[PDB]
Amino acid sequence: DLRDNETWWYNPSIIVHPHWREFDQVPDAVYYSLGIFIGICGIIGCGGNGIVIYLFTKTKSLQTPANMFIINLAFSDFTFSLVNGFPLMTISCFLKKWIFGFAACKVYGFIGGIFGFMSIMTMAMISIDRYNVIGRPMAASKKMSHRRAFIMIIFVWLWSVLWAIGPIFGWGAYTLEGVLCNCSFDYISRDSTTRSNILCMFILGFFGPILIIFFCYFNIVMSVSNHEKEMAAMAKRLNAKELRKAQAGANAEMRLAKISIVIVSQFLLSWSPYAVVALLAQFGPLEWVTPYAAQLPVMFAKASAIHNPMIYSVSHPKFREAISQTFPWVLTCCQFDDKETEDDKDAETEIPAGESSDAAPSADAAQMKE
Ligand SMILES: *C/C=C(C)/C=C\C=C(C)\C=C\C1=C(C)CCCC1(C)C
Ligand SMILES: *C(=O)CCCCCCCCCCCCCCC
Ligand SMILES: *C(=O)CCCCCCCCCCCCCCC
Repeated sequence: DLRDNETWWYNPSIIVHPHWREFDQVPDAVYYSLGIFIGICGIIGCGGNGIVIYLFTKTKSLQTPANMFIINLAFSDFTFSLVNGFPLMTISCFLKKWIFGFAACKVYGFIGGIFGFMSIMTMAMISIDRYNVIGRPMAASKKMSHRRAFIMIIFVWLWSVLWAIGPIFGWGAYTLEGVLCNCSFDYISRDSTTRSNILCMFILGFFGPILIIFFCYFNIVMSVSNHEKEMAAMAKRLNAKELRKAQAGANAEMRLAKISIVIVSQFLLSWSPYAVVALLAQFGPLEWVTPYAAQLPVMFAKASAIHNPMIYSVSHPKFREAISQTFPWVLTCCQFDDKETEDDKDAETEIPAGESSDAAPSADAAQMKE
């Protein structure tokens, strides 16, 4: 009353949770780090994703419908970083307090919300593609089509949102956390309403995808055993340059799938630790969930949205191709060599004169036109 005080942790527009109050304040330096640190991720991430969008949307050698996913992901993880990063969290941090609106805090999360599920759920979609290009027997393969793709996207979106929109209507809720500088979902209060949402969040916005992801990269792994007989047995029926077109086109997609695995490898590790912390604080030793118990790990997890680019930039071919032509200075520590792209190119050579036995071909692979 007339210049209100209580402690550091007091935040005028947001109802802190008692738990975050029962501790003593973190030092002036962690906040700044927490600032500086998540500033770096605003940059890096809105960098990569931006580029990534920019390349994959312009570079002609990449208009493959399957990639519109890459786009989507580059997109999600961008937004995320944009918002989740600067300006909100970094300032809250530089000023040990969350300057922005209550709704500011409500959104900050929702965003991350959508865009956490987006990235993850999306990988699934990709993984679906790889299965249609590698797990199913050579004979039955279906490459991605501008149509299917765009539907999936939309399935994704609706979804991504659905499971994070809950809190925006009181089922669960978003407030401050850790050092009260960022914002996040409510995993403390164990009432019937909050707890109910929380579990859907885990099963629906997270496991739900994982099941699918795993379901593929197994069905694929196991169907490779079979591939060597198919790449050797239909390696008899062909010329010396159509076999390379078959192995090169089978040696490449492979990589794409290998890459996306290393991503899901990425996503899985950065979120789960915090994720674990979450459930704990929702089911076990709440006394444990100390400041660092939530904040130090929620960082690694927000960070999860800025690796893909770096990862790609050390392993995707066609990409590096485009990097180097407009932005080589980035590949400064992982330079390009004309070699890598050969494997691909030979996938797109044409047909008049080579392979025509007395058992003529017509394959079934997305060529319908009105
Ligand atoms: C930094 C602010 C954050 C991370 C706010 C919100 C996060 C979510 C809605 C997260 C949902 C999930 C994550 C991060 C990992 C496990 C699965 C999940 C759906 C509970
Ligand atoms: C070759 O080694 C490429 C990586 C070079 C590492 C240099 C970057 C270190 C992290 C600094 C982050 C940007 C700082 C922005 C200016 C303060
Ligand atoms: C080609 O150069 C590909 C890019 C290589 C990545 C450069 C690494 C800089 C990333 C900064 C983050 C590392 C800080 C250490 C914290 C674990």
